[PDB]
Amino acid sequence: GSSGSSGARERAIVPLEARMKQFKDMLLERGVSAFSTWEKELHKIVFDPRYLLLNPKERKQVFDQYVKTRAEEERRSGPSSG
Repeated sequence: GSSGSSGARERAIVPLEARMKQFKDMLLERGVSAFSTWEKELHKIVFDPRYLLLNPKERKQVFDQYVKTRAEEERRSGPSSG
C-alpha cells in the first residue's frame, strides 16, 4: 500500500518519524540486547546503511530510550498469553 505521500514535511528529506522508525526497526530486529553496552550494539549496527540516515547524537538517544523500555518490559509478568 503506502499510497499517497502522508505529508512529507520536507521536499526530499524523510521525516523524523520515518528515519526514526527505520533505526528502531533494525534495533529490535538485529536483536540489540537491552542489558548491553552502546559499544557492542554500535558495531552491530555500524555496518548498517540505515545507521547513516540518523544523526550521530540521536542514534545514541533513541538507543538509550529503546533499551530503557526493553528493560522495564521485564517488570511485567511476560509475553505469555492464555
